[PDB]
Amino acid sequence: SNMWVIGKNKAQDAKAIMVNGPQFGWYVPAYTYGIGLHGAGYDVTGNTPFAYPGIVFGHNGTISWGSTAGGGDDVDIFAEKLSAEKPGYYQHNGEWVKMLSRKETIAVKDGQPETFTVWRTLHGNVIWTDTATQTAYAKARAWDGKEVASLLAWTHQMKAKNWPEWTQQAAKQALTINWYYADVNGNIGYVHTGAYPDRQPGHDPRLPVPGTGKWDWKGLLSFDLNPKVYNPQSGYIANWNNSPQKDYPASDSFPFLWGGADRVTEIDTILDKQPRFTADQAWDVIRQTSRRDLNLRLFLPALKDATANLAENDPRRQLVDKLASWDGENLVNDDGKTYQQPGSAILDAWLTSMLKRTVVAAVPAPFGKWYSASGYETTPDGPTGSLNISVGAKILYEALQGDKSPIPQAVDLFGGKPQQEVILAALDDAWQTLSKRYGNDVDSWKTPAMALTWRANNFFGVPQAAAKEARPQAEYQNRGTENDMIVFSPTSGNRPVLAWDVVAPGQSGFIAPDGKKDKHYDDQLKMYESFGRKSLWLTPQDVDEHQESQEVLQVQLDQGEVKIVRDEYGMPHIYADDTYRLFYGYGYVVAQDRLFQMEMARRSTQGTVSEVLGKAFVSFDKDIRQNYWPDSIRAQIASLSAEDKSILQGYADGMNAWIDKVNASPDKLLPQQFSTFGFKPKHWEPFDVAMIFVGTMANRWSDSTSEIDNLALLTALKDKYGKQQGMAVFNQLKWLVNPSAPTTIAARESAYPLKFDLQNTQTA
Ligand SMILES: [Ca+2]
Repeated sequence: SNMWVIGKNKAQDAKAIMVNGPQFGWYVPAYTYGIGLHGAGYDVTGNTPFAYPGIVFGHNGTISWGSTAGGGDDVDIFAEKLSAEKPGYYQHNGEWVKMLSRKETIAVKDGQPETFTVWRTLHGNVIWTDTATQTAYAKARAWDGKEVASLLAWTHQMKAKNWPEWTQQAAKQALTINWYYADVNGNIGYVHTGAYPDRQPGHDPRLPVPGTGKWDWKGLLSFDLNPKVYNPQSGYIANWNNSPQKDYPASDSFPFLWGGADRVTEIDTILDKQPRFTADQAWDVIRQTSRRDLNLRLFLPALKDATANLAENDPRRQLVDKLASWDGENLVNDDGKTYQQPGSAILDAWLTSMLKRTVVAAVPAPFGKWYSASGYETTPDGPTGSLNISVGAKILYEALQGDKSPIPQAVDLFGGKPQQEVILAALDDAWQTLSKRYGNDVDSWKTPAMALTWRANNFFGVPQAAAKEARPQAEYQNRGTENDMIVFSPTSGNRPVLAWDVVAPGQSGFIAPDGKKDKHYDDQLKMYESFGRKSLWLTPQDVDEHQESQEVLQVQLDQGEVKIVRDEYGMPHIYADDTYRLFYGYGYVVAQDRLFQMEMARRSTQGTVSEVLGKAFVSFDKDIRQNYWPDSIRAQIASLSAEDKSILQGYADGMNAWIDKVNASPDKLLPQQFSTFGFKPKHWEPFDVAMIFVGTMANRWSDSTSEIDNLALLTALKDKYGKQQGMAVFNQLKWLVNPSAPTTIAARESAYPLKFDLQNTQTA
């Protein structure tokens, strides 16, 4: 997910420009949903994942906002001490506390039900039980009990009109998410939002902690500690899942690192090269970064050095010369199947061999395979997500920097041999594999282009469309699933704010019972591929001028009225006078456009897919039910103010108003996929609505930990290198902080004050 916010001092013909490209993968129907809300204090336009009541990507005429995943460490694992004689009890503060438990049965269409029990302790749900050590590992999220509040903070921030008002909602968003701000006066800002634990001294957040009491969190850190910047000296805020600020620690996941090698530098390079950007140039950064090879910039200096004494007759030299004449941009040939230059295939083969010889060799099996990927891994279907610098490559980059790197190399990744020797040896392996395939002349190689697929299964692996709806795209583009731009105070024109977005394949996922696709089923698919965009309307004049349909709806609760106006791309605009009615119109239009997708997202987020699709989804259903506690979500809803509750209730009731019309005349209104898969849509509740957010936002982007795997790795590293050196190798592969990491907030602005204790920890 990427973002670039350009302020007053860096914007040309405008006061501020915001460009967001969140990366969620490619699906049909679209991952995000375009929506306009007007009334009850709301006047907002934009698009949002899974049609959440809160619009994640948008603006309100005064401020614009967006987000990328935060990548912080908000999840810790508590190793609970089990009892030999007491089943279902654990030790906390000298006593034997009983575990909460709940029994679940997964109903299976044409199959056998599957029963199991989910366990929960004061730390969280139990994710794993090791009988040998009598340990139950419990997952503690700093945001547990704040799921519904995080959804409502995203909804209320839509009404903010300045920095203090917006940061007040940013403080109530408990998930690890980067939030961005821009306004009509040219002010830009950034907050790395979330609830983060206040840990005991010597708590290494990369490894599990005993859950007996001595290591329980002292509570949560204050919002004052969260990295934030307002109008940075640089005049821009750029992010591509990189570090928010100097000394700020990343998530404990072993593949996730923030080091000297970071893809955000690709955006920083473009933004620093010129002093001012127009709206069209800011948007063009998408085209540029989408085609950028991320490894050329990192390894070309070492490759030129290793082949400096070679003449042009040497094949290893011919490979580096081909890389040295390349601009790093990948373009597809007229055939639609191959790249114009072979550089990425050369870097892929070289990196794969380099990693086998360096990082993979140093790490004992079966942990070596964790650092073997080159970052180019793809199938004929194309990459399912973004392309990044791999974890192995990030560690290899530190070793290549050597002296320049702040990471102590506790083990020489080059195993005694000089690095030039290893670099030429990997180049020879790359030459051998690539010449066997394309012949001995590098100038004639037509290497395969990465393709893209708009998947008919959601990110969970569950159908959200018939398989036949999957669409191919010849060019893979390392860009957002959607891209949106907001331009504040443009010098040209009679509008104080301009916005655009692209929601492909289209605004609608509706396919009629006879197979007829809606007019807005795929009318944005070609616009996406060609880096085009469509206008986002906010004012009633713009909405009414570009309208295509207009209808009134009578809310079933109070016979009140809601006006729905759809634009030329099918994007609905809701007009209502109270909170309940507003969200009722929203849920109603979601049910008209994305019923089959939302119903499948509902079953995916609650683990009820097998009920309608069969035994294939049983392990998926079980794992979803094991990863949440329904009573906590229901308690969070039950304790909402009447205003916050009307948002969820209105939305659910609005969906039910359309579902009833659908079930009254299925032969004309039932989405075709309900007939293809053999079931009917049913009513939604505020629970269902909250669980779409929890299951697809909190669980997908804010629930990442690999502490148990980290412990297994550290245990093997101590076995190989000894207790002392093994821990120092762990600090070289999975460092807590790396000061050379490119950061969204400049070091000049501020740094993370919280320093961590290395000596004496839970691993002593
Ligand atoms: Ca952690």
